[PDB]
Amino acid sequence: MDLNNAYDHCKNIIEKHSKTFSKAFAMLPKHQKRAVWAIYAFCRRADDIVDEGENPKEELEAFAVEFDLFMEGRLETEDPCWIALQDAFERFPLDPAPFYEMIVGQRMDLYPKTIDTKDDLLHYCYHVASTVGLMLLPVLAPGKVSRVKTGAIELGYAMQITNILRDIGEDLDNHRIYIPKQMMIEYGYTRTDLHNKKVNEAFIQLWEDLAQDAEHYYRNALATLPEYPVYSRTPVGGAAKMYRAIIQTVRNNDYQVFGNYVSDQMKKQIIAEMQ
Amino acid sequence: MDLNNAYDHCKNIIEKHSKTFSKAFAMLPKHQKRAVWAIYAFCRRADDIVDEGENPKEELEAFAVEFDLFMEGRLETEDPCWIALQDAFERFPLDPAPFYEMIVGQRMDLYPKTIDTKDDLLHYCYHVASTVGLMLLPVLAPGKVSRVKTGAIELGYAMQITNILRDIGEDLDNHRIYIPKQMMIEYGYTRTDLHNKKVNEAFIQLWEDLAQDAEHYYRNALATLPEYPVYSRTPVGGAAKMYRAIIQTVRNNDYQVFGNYVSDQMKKQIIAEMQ
Ligand SMILES: [Mg+2]
Ligand SMILES: [Mg+2]
Ligand SMILES: [Mg+2]
Ligand SMILES: [Mg+2]
Ligand SMILES: [Mg+2]
Ligand SMILES: [Mg+2]
Repeated sequence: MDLNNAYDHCKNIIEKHSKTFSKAFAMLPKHQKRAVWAIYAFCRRADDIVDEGENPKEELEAFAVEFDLFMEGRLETEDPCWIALQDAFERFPLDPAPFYEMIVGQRMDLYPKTIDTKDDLLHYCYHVASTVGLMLLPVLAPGKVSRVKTGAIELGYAMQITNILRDIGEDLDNHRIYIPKQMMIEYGYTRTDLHNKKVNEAFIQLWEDLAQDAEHYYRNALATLPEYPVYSRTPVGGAAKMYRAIIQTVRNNDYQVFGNYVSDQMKKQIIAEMQ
Repeated sequence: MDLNNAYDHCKNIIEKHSKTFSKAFAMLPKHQKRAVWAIYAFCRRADDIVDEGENPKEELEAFAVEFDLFMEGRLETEDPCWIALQDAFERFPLDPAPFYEMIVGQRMDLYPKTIDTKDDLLHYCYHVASTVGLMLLPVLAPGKVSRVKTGAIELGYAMQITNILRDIGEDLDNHRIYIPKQMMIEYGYTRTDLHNKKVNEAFIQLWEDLAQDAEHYYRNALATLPEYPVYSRTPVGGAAKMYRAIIQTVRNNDYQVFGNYVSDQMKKQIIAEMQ
């Protein structure tokens, strides 16, 4: 298909999978918005290989090999996701380094793994979420990447910790645990408690500890918003606040994360306030 | 109750929970057999606290505190398991050190944990299984403990690896994985493969690698049997060969460990051959 229809393919992907990020980045100007769609499609395919694919090691390495060919300028394909990403790399000075780092992060979910410390958690969050922020920065803040980089990495930490805090039960059912073992020990929340899906006072202490780290990272990220160009401030600030609002959503539902999303109306409220 | 009935309480525990070890150690002379029953009851209660209890951290620490009081000679109780173990410590020169080490091993299952390497696996096997061998040695080989110690530790490795190899699916359903991550990577058996309960050629390669380590440890342990007193040779050799036979049982059932036990008749055959 042509470039317009390849980008529209990516528009469908982001709209189907993230009401938050599709709504936030729809507010960007045309070519920046389309580039975000193409970058999102790259991230979605990598994560879905590892989290939903039936042969994730072989499929992720094949994806990595395709990205190598893409970066050499030699990938000949009819895949709309690569057609769109080719244009985005041509149109904006996208840096391949965080794209490779995403793949490093996805490799971390191929085999059994225990998060021991908060440092272990941030290492994982850096490679699977902070890298997304870094992929986007040349589109969102041309010429100002080094100025906003730290806030973008920390926004990744904030969003990934939020994701983890929302998904404790979903991940448990999928035989994954991202809560640090050392905080489980600190607060006296055992593996048997977690397996029993217990929402007790120790769980809440641990959950709030992580949530407060996320809130600190969101605050640090939002402090950098004046350094973005004006046309990126509502998209980035809106994405940040809409995703942060998952935390208070869970609190308002009494920390029940073993069975949470921000309502459509609340997303509109946050976007209006940014605007 | 009196001492005879306290030991009979422990006899019921071992008979209910292990046809293999009850049958093997029933062949010991009277007082050694009864001491093994009491030691088994100690190990069973510790493991069941951690693997079946609803508050395993609090309950295991309370068990540890009771054992501290027991070792000080100050535990006043009507618990038949402690009455029997008091007599066994009085009657044979039992060493408390491996009993404490068991509790260290049980603590390892209180919180999320990933076995990375074979060294990690042997560290775990030492504390939960090798320690049982060490608790028993003053009963099984009085005056000859240092001579047979290494074989007893390695018999622990052999039996625990066998247990793990039989229980991969049972442990997975309980959100535990004891297969080393580095062997999963070596053989290309992913977390998604394991979650999918796939019995493929990579699984079999990994399973056989561990089984061959266990077989080596069984061989080393059995090589020490002539150093045991005559009355312990059939109990120890019988326990070893009956538990080893789980490995070939699984092989004969095509490695299907996601849904295996040695038949009663095969246990009798092994005991007769020892005799
Ligand atoms: Mg993922
Ligand atoms: Mg995912
Ligand atoms: Mg998630
Ligand atoms: Mg156990
Ligand atoms: Mg057990
Ligand atoms: Mg077991």
